[PDB]
Amino acid sequence: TTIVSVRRNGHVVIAGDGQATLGNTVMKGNVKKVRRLYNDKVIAGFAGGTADAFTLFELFERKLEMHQGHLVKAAVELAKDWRTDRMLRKLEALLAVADETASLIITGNGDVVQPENDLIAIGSGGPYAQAAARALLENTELSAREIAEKALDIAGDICIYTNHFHTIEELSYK
Amino acid sequence: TTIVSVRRNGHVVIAGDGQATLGNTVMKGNVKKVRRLYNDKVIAGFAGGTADAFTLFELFERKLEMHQGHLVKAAVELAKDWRTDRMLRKLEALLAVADETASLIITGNGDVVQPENDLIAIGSGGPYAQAAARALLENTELSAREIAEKALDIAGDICIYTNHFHTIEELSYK
Amino acid sequence: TTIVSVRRNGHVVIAGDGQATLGNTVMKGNVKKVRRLYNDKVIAGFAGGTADAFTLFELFERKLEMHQGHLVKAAVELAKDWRTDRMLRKLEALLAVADETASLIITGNGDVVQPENDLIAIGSGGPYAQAAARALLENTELSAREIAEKALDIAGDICIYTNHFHTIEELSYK
Amino acid sequence: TTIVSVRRNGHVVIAGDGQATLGNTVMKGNVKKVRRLYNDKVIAGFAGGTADAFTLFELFERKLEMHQGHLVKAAVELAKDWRTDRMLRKLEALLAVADETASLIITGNGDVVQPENDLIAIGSGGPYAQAAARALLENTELSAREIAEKALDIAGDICIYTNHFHTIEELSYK
Amino acid sequence: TTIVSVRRNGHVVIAGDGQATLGNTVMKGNVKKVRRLYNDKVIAGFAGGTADAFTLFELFERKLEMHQGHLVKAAVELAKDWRTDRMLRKLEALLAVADETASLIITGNGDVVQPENDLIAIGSGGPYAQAAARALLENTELSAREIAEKALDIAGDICIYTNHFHTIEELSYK
Amino acid sequence: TTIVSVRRNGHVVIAGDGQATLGNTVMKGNVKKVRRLYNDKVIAGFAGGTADAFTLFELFERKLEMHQGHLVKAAVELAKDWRTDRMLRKLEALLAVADETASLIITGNGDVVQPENDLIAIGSGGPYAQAAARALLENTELSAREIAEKALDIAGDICIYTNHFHTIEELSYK
Amino acid sequence: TTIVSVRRNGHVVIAGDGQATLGNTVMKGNVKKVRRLYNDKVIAGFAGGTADAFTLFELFERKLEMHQGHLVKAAVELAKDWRTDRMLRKLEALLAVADETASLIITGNGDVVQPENDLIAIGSGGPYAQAAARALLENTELSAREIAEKALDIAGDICIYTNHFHTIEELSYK
Amino acid sequence: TTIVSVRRNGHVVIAGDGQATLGNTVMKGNVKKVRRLYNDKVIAGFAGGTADAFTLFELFERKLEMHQGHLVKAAVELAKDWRTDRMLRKLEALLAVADETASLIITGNGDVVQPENDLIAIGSGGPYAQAAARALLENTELSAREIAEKALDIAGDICIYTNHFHTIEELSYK
Amino acid sequence: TTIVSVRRNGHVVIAGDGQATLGNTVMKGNVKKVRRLYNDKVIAGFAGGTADAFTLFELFERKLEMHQGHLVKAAVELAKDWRTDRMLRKLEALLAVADETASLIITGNGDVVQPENDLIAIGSGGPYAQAAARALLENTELSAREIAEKALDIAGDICIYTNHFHTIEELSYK
Amino acid sequence: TTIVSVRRNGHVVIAGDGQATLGNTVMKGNVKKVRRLYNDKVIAGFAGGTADAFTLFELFERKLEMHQGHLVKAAVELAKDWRTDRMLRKLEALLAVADETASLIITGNGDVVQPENDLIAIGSGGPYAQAAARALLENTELSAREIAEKALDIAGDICIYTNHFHTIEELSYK
Amino acid sequence: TTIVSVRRNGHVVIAGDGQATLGNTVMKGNVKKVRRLYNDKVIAGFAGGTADAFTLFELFERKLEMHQGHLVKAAVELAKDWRTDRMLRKLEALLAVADETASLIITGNGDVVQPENDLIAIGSGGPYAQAAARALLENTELSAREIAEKALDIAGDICIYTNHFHTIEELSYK
Repeated sequence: TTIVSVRRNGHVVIAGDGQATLGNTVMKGNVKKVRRLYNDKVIAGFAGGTADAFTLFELFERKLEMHQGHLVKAAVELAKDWRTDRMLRKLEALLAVADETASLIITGNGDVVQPENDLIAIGSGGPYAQAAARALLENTELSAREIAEKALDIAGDICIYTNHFHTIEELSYK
Repeated sequence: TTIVSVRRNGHVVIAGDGQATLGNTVMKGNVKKVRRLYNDKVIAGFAGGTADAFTLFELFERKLEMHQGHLVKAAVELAKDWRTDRMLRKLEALLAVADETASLIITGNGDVVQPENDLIAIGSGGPYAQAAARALLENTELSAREIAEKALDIAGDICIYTNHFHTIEELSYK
Repeated sequence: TTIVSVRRNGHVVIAGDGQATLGNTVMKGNVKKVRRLYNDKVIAGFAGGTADAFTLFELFERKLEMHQGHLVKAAVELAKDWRTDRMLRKLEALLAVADETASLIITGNGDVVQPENDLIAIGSGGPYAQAAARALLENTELSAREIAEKALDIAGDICIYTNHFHTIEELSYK
Repeated sequence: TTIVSVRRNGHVVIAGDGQATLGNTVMKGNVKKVRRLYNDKVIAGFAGGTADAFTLFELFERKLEMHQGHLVKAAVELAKDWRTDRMLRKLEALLAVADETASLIITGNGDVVQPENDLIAIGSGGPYAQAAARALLENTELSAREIAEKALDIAGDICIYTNHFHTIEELSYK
Repeated sequence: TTIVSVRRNGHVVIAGDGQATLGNTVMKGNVKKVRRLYNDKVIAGFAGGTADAFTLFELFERKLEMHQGHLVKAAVELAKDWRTDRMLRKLEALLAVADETASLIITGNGDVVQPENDLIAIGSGGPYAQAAARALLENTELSAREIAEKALDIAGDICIYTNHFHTIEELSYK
Repeated sequence: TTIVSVRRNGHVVIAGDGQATLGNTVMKGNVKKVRRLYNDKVIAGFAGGTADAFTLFELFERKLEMHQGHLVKAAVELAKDWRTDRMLRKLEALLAVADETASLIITGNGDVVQPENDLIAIGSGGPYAQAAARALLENTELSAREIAEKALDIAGDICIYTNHFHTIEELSYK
Repeated sequence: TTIVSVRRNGHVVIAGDGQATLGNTVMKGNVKKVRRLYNDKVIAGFAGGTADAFTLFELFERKLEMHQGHLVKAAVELAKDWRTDRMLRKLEALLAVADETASLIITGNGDVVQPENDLIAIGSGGPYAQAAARALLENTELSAREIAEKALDIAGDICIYTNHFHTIEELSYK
Repeated sequence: TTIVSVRRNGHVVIAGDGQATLGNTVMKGNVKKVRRLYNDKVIAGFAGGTADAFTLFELFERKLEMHQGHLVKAAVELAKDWRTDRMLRKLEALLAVADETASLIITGNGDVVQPENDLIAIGSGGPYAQAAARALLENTELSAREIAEKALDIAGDICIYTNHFHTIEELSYK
Repeated sequence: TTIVSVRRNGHVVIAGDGQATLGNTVMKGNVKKVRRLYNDKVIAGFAGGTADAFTLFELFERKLEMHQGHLVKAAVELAKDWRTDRMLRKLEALLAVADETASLIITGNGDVVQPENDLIAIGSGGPYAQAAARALLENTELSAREIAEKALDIAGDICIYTNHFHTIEELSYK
Repeated sequence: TTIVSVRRNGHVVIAGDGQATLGNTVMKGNVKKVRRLYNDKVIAGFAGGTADAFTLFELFERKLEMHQGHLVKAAVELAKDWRTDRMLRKLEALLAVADETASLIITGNGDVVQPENDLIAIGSGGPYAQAAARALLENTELSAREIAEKALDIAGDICIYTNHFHTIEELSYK
Repeated sequence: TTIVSVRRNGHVVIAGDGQATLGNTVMKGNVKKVRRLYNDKVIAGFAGGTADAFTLFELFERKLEMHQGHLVKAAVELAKDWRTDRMLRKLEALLAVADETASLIITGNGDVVQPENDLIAIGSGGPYAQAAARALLENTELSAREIAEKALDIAGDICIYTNHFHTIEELSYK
């Protein structure tokens, strides 16, 4: 799978592919890996259980309501329980989340990571996306969305675990 | 073992083989891997331990009266307990479950997948069935049962762990 | 990779995909895996080194020159050296070969194999192709070419090591 | 795969199944695992690679004329070359060979075994066949062929690597 | 070890050998592996701890008293706790149990399995017994007891972990 | 290590890094991984042992005069000797070689690959370079050298086994 | 370590060696592996950790006053706690225990074994002692102590983990 | 298997069992493991291939023809080639040989070994036989033959790879 | 990662790199691995998970107000909870902590080490930093910061898991 | 072991320790690892067999006799045979060699390597020496000899496989 | 096994034990591990296979006349042939050889070590002997033989693979 988040000219996005793999074969080819949150104010993507999602994203939503839209904090409070709560622990995944404020990754380890330029690329195709994204972001005037897209394709082209079904979620602000 | 589920015009099925393997020998040939649940309004097939399935399915019923029979919603709860709970957490199984609204997989990884056309193929012979089920569903006017059956047999021919004993539960909602 | 060969109504074919994989990434996406031999009378497909090919196919040609078009024999004489000659031994591959006479697989083990219905499906995507080919061949009037094609796609859809680039070599005779 | 050889009243047989397994999938179902050698005066069955068996049986014939058809004496030599020689030493196979004088196994370890009553059962399903073959040969007046066949099927039901396709070469010397 | 249960002409039995092995040597050669239960109305055999037995068989006895001789049910209720009760869980074994009603196996997994013809053959020698039992049961008029016996010998003859000390428990009803 | 080759407008390059890793430590940082061969008409880069590459490139030159500088044809032969020959067969290396006619990989598996646009990226950082190289070559008017260099650096940032020391051999045929 | 127990005419013994091994070196040579329990009416030997044995034996006593000294019955309870209980479950040891009614092994697998003639031989040198103990007990009028001792020494000669330091506890009930 | 050789009162013997094992099942139960050589003057036993035997024993005979009955030397000269001659090397076995002069073991390693008291016990059952042989030899007036026998039985009782079929070769001289 | 701590004349520092590695790729380059604790009177660096460190450091503060800021004494308590407590026990990290009284390591093994001269070097690049830090501290009048920095860079050059991004916290007590 | 070579102010050196290790213990503590060659003009150090040395150093000498003092070339010509000659191949070691011209490493791989600043540090203690050598070389006016020495000590202090016995070979020229 | 060599006042020895271990059992106790070579002017001991040692010592003698009995020079050659030659290269052994000029180890790695005071201790019990041998040679006026013997016994007490059977060859040159 491949999750790519970019941010340029008052525009932030998260894009993902839809391949779920089991062994050496494709189980499903259109898995929605990028949803929306906090009253369609906060976008996100992720790699993992379709249920682990529906549990981590709900909690995260409430964590914001307990920290007035302050993405970071709620994000900080999220990864917190995620490594503390006996049950919540078994949950495995990689949340990529971004609002107008900023964007970041969250690992079961409880880490809240802010990548070099809000550039995010998690998943087995992550680095190929990163490379292509970085390339575009430094040598062209393309848009945050055009980046993730093109970068995602590049990935799905290299990654045997990434396909060409996309699910993009933008966000404008300036 | 191979569990196959096809769905065509108010007709959804679930077919399974009946082999139980121990090491390299066949322990049982007529294992019933498909059954009805929730006042017959729900069909289900399972890969793995019988008693484990009995456990998981029973609880599934429980969750259905809890959510007025809403498959998914009632099913996601099960995708929960299964990984969160101490005991269930131990159970090893793959669930295929369908009703008139949709078909879907349920795994102990808190994952609830609903493949491309409600087409489901799980178990070691899973892909082979999917392969055949796909070809048929797209080049013939054959029905769900006809496909499920024909597909299951193809699986049984390829898969060393799937035999030709069948059990099919159908659901007509037309 | 996935090589599929079919034979129906005085028509035989060999179709292959074009993905070459290294680890978890695609090295090349358009590898020609199906050629032609013996003055464009004999068709073949293969899984392996581009050189192993241009060596095992050249030889095979000469073996036919030593056995008047008689496929099988040159094929037998081929797998013969392929398991004896000190050097030729290190060569690794899976040749699928078919003439108007018949079709068959050759392994470095020296085996000459004629599958059930001149139906061939080698490579990691082999069985998924077989499953879909078999389905079609038994439930529809489609053509040998149409089979291999459709079958190949089905494969590339399931197999993480098989793509959708094709290379088909037909043959007519009646 | 299972190779079985029963011997009763001037009637000696060798029955094998026809499954060839690759990983967990059936590659071929009609593999011929039994054949005649030395002007039909000798019958044989084999576990393993066909081309390897062909090679070994060829040499075995060689040794027979080389010893006036004396099974054992000609068979021990083969046990010799097999372990010693560079190439042959590589061949992976198990041999079951019979004539009117006796039945016997031949392995790459330069071992030439002749079981309790010329009762031979080699291959993954070997024992199960032996079990049934024993029971029959000691509680029924059934014939060699009848036992071999019945035993082989029992094997095919137990052994996940043995199917129900048969090839039986018989020999009458009565 | 080898446990064999058969059922013919209003007669059901369970027979076992007495070898306990530790590594590559015999610890004991006369282990009683087939006892009686529920006021000598229910017979059984088993593979495992001499204590695990004395705990599982006692419980099972009470489970019958809580389900009026209804073998199956008590059996169902048994395998239940066996995979639920924290303590009872560590118990490893394979109970074979049979009454006039029917016969079945119980695994730590909680499964209650009824084999094809009440034919039961658990333990490392299981399949060899099965093969010989099946053979006899289909080609001779021998008795349920004569079967298990002969079948058990066949096993102990093939199985390096099975000897020739028997412990048979019959049961008549018609 | 990363070797990258881009090709644009009569300009073809090959850029490599210069890190040599031993275990988890950097042994050398200025390894020259690219060089010229065949009267400067041919440029090459290599992953692996320097002495091995020197040996292989030497022979490659040999094959070139032996085939009037026809890359491929002279390159396939090398693919030959490499897998066959006793000594060469031992050499561990990956070759990237280009001239004005085409770019192509050369592996010890007697494989001669020529990627989608003569775009080559081998070595542990290979894909990442490919990713960025792809993105650039499709969204900017940058040159081969500009891409190769920029791609190589991206690789050097991602790949823990690739540094930022470069060596670039260019070729202009325009 | 080797614990041996022979029993002849109102004379039952238990002899053990005294080596404690760590890796390939001898840590202690005079380990006391045999001792008296329950007002001297009971002798015992143990393979494994001293403190673990002290723990297990103490509890064993406890169980004896609980069941009026009935060895077996009181011993089976111990075969219980040992595998059911959290703490004990961790203890690693093999118990040899005898009184005037019988001798018997006790393992953490809820197993209580009473070998052929009350002859017990446990520990890495166990078999060798059994072998010798058997020969002597069946071809000489020697006594328990004489056998146990002579057997233990034979063990000490064969077994690299058994030395010649002894500790014997005898019980005369004649 | 188990080979036991003893020597007492101008009598030397070699006794062996007849079990050949493959995995966890018995292939044959009456293998002759003790022969006779040098015009029935020299006795021997062995563990290994029936061919390795009929090659290492034939040679040994000729080595004696080259060293006037002098056992030891031919034995030395034997183990000599057995570790040098390119071919003879692959041979695997354990020859036990004894004449009126002395007795000794020979290993493919080329070693010639004379055990403590001409007492030999090779094979997986070796030590158990040694333990019992030693016991008898030191505490009873039994005969060399009686020893090997009784010892062999003791072995077959402990060793899962040793049965109770014997083959003894005595020798008288005084 | 490399954490280095040098201490010279009322000047104690702690420098860390900023690379976070996943597999063989760099996930983040500016990780802050050093920070202040306990009203800035205490500096600290950490190898491992950020959130884990946040957890451990916070508790460390807790322990300081508990022991009036006595580093060691307050630190030993932490060396406790860390291995005794259920949750903390799971945290994976290496702590480097200094104040004006002393520097010291803290590991989850209930270990509190204070190296030779308060010189600390932990993390995969640890030794290399120690090596350089040692040389400098003993052949130059350079300061703590100067050494820490220069040492860290040397580490960053040798260690494949350490980059050149720094974060230094100094403490002047002179 | 640890070999360190440095070059400063018309002075070059090679210094080594003297520990030879086998498992976890020291075999010898004063191994001479630095010699002299080519009529005491060329210095060298090495890691490996005392014989491999007295063979690779003798040869190297002759290679210089075949290339008028020209270090590099004889060095190239050396690593040449060292990777070709059937025998010489099995030789294992790491020669460090340096003349007034230059210094460099030679590996059985046939590589000739000239490190950054004629700075060499091979052996398990290699990097620690490099780190300390580099530090000194860049922050002090110390001499080549003084460097190698101090560096070597630093190594032996960190490296469990390096001691404090030295063997230095200097060289003056200007 | 332990081989020890002490040297004092024109008296040099070599003492070995006599245990041969197979798995965890003692195969022989009186193995002669020390002997004389070269007209008794040379004494040697060896760890490993007797036949291998015999072979190596034979060649060693060969080299001695070939070098006028110069230990080292004749010994290095042996270190040569040993690693280079096809057959010898297979031999698994460790050599301890002494004469009046010096003592020294000889390994298959073409290594010829001569410990600190001609003190040699090889074999699994090697170090322990070295330890005691060192202590004695530095706090007592005891002789070579006295130390060797006393050291060997200490080894025999510690090392599970060393017994107390000795063989000592001494040499007086005073």
